[PDB]
Parts: sequence; C-alpha cells; structure tokens
Amino acid sequence: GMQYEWRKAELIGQLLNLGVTPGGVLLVHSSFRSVRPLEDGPLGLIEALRAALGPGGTLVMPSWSGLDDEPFDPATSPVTPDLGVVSDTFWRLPNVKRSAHPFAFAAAGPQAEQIISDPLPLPPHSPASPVARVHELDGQVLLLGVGHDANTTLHLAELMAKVPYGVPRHCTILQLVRVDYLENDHCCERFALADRWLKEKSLQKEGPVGHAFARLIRSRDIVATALGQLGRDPLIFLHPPEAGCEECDAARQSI
Ligand SMILES: [Cl-]
Ligand SMILES: [Zn+2]
Repeated sequence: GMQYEWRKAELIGQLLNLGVTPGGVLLVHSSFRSVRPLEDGPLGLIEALRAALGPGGTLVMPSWSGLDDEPFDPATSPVTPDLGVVSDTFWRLPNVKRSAHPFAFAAAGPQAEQIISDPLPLPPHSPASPVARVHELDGQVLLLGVGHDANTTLHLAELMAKVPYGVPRHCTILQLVRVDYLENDHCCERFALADRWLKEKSLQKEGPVGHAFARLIRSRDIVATALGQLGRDPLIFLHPPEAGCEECDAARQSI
C-alpha cells in the first residue's frame, strides 16, 4: 500500500553497499516489478546503475527477442517481455550498443564494443557470446529481483563443461532463412542450486536494491563453481524423471 518510493541516490548507495565495483563490468538481470516503486521509474534504476559504475564502468543487460521466426534488428526489435521493462528500456537509450543477432545483449560504457562485437553464437551463450565476454573481463553479475534461473552465465558454464544434453532450437537471420542449432535449454529451475553453492562459499553478496532482494556474484565465481558441480554430475541441472518435468526430460532424451 504505502510503500516507499526509492530515490536515485539511495539506489546508488544500496548498489555500492551490495558490492558493485565502480569502473567494472556489470551484467544485470532484473525484474522491475520487484524493485518498484522508485522515483523516476526504470530509467531511474538505469541511471542509478550507471552512476554506481561511474564513467569507467560498463553496464550490460540481456536484450534478446525470443521470436524464432522473426529476424532481429538492434534498432527496433524489442526485448522479450520475460526479461523485464528495464532490459527493454536500456537498449533504446543513447550510446548503448546492441548485438546484431536474435540472442542479443545491450551494453553501455567503455567496454560495450568488446562485449557486443561478436556475431550470432550457437548455442546462444557460447564462449563467443556476450555472457562470455563479461566473464573474460572479470565482470560482476547482478541478480535484481530474480533468482538463479535467470542467471544466464550458468548456461555458459554448461557449454564450457561440454554438457551432454542438447535439444534442437532455431532462429531466423536475413541473407527468412531458418538456422537451427542444438541448445542446452530446460526449465532452468534447478539453477537455484547455485544459490546455496555460492552463498555457502561466501561468493554471493546479498542485500536490498529498492524493494528487491538482490544477489551479486563475480562472473568467474559463477562459472568456476558450476564447472565443479557439472564435473561431478553433468546432469546436475536436470530435474529427475520422478519430478516429471517436461522441459527437463526433453534434454535427457537427446543424450
Ligand atoms: Cl518488469
Ligand atoms: Zn526441469
């Protein structure tokens, strides 16, 4: 009811207290519904993120469409509604770059060109994808009002582990020429296991940003931790057949 509208300067303080590194690279998965209400809305949250990073920092967000039948255009193609209003708002602002493939990210800062430059990666989160360019630049991953099921960097860890499962997906690029690949996609619910893995090793910082429960982990810690669990169980992220997950049993089928 009478919830507090967070000011921009307050959000910067929360982000610094959470542990965001000024001048660093920060990949942010967000749900604005969790952070809301704020004064000045989603742009205010973006301005707070950019201010916490400072002029040397680079802010990165997912920015893909999800439409496998439609070609992607970095100038008009909207972000899928599942990534939130902040992601769909970030890429439209001035001087923020965007990848030129349907699995795009958006980045603004002195490092945006390096994180965005790569062509279409198959699977979408391969070692040649923006999520890997954040990892090689020692970036931070901010989970803003979302769980680890949205931690895209975990998908990169599956690919680096050479994970056995791979279901066929597809997309469209202009040369309507369908491009199918083998992706490691599932319900992603079991990604929440990484929460206990990381927090217990003291690798996950937790705190409030706005009204949201926020989690901040170094991208290298996400990959290194997950690679150890994947090295013990390549199917650690797969629901057992007992749980009867339709999205997970499909990945089990394709070896
Ligand atoms: Cl949202
Ligand atoms: Zn599942």
